[PDB]
Amino acid sequence: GAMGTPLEKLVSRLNLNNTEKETLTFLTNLLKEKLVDPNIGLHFKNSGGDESKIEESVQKFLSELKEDEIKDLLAKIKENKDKKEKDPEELNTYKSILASGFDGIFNQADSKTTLNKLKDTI
Repeated sequence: GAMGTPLEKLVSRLNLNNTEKETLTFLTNLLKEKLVDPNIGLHFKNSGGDESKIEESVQKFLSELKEDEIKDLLAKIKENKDKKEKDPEELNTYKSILASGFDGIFNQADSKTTLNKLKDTI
């Protein structure tokens, strides 16, 4: 598919640091990892099933949020990640839950309604 990660243009105006970007990268990469499973990307697969659909969704998701809520989200994911990455299997489940929650966006779900899922995972 055609895509050049357009979200990175607005990510720049959000002013994210290494701590934020790593979490965002982690998020996006776990999506491209778990959403390819119809059990996890139920909406993803049935909305398109394209890697770039993720690259669009994350963008449209965060675009309708607050800059400080993006920080809020990433900080939440980060700390959970960082405490669960101590255990690869535990982190794996976490990544799975994250993706299965973000998957809602592909079903015309609101960005905040889907955000609360991610920010309220652990």
